[PDB]
This record gives sequence, C-alpha cells and structure tokens, in this order.
Amino acid sequence: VEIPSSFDSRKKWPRCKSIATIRDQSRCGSCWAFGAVEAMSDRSCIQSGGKQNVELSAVDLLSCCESCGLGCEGGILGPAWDYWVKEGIVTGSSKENHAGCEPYPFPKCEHHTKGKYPPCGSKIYKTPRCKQTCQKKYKTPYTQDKHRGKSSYNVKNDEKAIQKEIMKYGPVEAGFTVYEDFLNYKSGIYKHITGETLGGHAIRIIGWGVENKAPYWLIANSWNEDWGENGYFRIVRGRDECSIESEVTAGRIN
Ligand SMILES: *C(=[N])C1([N]C(=O)[C]([C]C2=[C][C]=[C]C(Cl)=[C]2)[N]C(=O)[C]SB2345B678B9%10%11B6%12%13B6%14%15B%1272B632B436B94(B%10835)[C+]%11%13%14[C+]4%1562)[C][C]1
Repeated sequence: VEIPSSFDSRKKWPRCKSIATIRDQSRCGSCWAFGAVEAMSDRSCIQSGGKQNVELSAVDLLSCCESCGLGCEGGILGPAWDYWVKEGIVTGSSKENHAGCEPYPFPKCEHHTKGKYPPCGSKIYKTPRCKQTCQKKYKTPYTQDKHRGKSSYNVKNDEKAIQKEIMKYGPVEAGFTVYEDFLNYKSGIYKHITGETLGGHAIRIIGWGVENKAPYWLIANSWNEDWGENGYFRIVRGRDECSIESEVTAGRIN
C-alpha cells in the first residue's frame, strides 16, 4: 500500500465511536490496561465491519489479568493482549456513564493540568478485585459478555510498519518513556527537552500527520479530555522519540 502523509483513524472509521473517545485512568497506574482496552474496543469494531461496537472494560482487564503486572501499580503490554485473546474482556464504560458489564470504579481527575475535575494528586488506589459479575442493571452474564481476540503481537520498531498496521487494522497500543517535561505539556508536537525520567506510560496511537513539515504521531492519552489537545497529544515521529516506536503492541479479532 501507499502511506499518505497524514492519517486519522477517527475519520476512516467514524461509525466506531470508541476511536474518538478519551478515557480517564484516574488515581490508578492502569495506563497499560487503558491503551489496551481502548485499541481493542476500536479494533473489535473496525475488523468486524461495525458489528461489535462496544466499550471494553478497563477494570475487568486491570483486576483479572494476573500475568499483566500489578494492577494500579503498573503493568506490561504484550500480556494484556494475550489475556484478551485467551480469556477475552467484557464491556464497561467510565464510572460516570455507568454502562456495560463492568464500568470503571474510579472517578475522573486532573493529571498535572488545569480543568473542571478535582486534582488527582499523588495517591494511588488499591487494585480492584476481579469480580466476574456484571452490574445488576446489565442484561448479559459476565461469561457471555466476553469479547476475545484471535492474535496478539508486537509490531516491528519501524515507522512505516507502524503506519501500515494502523491504517489497515486500526489504532495500536504503545509504550513511551515519560520525562518531567511531559507533565507540563499543553499543546504542540512534544519531544523530550528537559527533565528526568519518571517511568513509562502506555497510550493509543491513532494516526499521524505533518505540521510545517514536522512529522508527528497523533496519540490518545488516558488523562481525560482536559489534558493536552482535548485529551490527545502529538509527539515527534520517525526518531523513536522517547521510544514511541519501540513498544508497539496490537492484535486482531480474526
Ligand atoms: C501507567 N499508568 C504506568 N506505566 C506502566 O504501567 C508501564 C507501561 C509500560 C510497560 C513497558 C514499557 C513501557 Cl515504555 C511502559 N509499566 C511499568 O512501568 C511497569 S510496572 B511493573 B512490570 B514488572 B511487571 B509487575 B509490572 B510491576 B513492576 B515489575 B515491573 C513486574 C512488577 C504506571 C505508570
């Protein structure tokens, strides 16, 4: 195929509402789980021609995947996709919308930025327990609300391979290194200038573009819609900026 200079998953597959949804992981180190259920929600819709149009549950993955790390303390990407393939994941929206089988138990909050929600602060919740029961008002049993994938894989550390993967199969999960200057991000194309490493983060790459010739990836963060560019940010593309091209994980439903 021929890679266009820009691409936006939200515009190619506008029926799939999840693609344009920005979630909030709250006072929980569950970024690994959010980039996963987000992109799986997207891919379930894309690769099924719109048939599954759902919001997969972040708390189901977070709480039940023992091989994925330590829940709100952090986790690993590849295993989250293996869990989706082997056990599947039920539906579940944010806490506020309280929809689907298992909605998120934690409230929106501001992640080192100004806005309408309360500050998150530094305190971290304990990982919720693996319930395996839907909320009472949801009319399907847990076991049967499960959405499974068929494969899971890493994507080659190559810009063009990542681009081809996104355009054909949909948004991907990716890890990158967080430096202190990322916490002051409001807008623009980000790149590490100042600050020391605070860890890694896991997000959803949904596209790319170019602004006055500067190439970037377009990425959905999980710190709610008040953060960055309406919940999204942009980061230098093509230089493995903060290892943005090195920890790409995805999977297919068929
Ligand atoms: C979010 N929210 C956070 N982050 C996270 O989780 C991360 C993701 C990633 C991964 C990989 C790479 C990258 Cl760049 C990113 N993670 C982390 O940090 C990890 S934590 B842990 B692991 B091993 B496993 B379990 B898990 B835990 B520790 B050890 B390590 C084991 C234990 C949070 C912030």
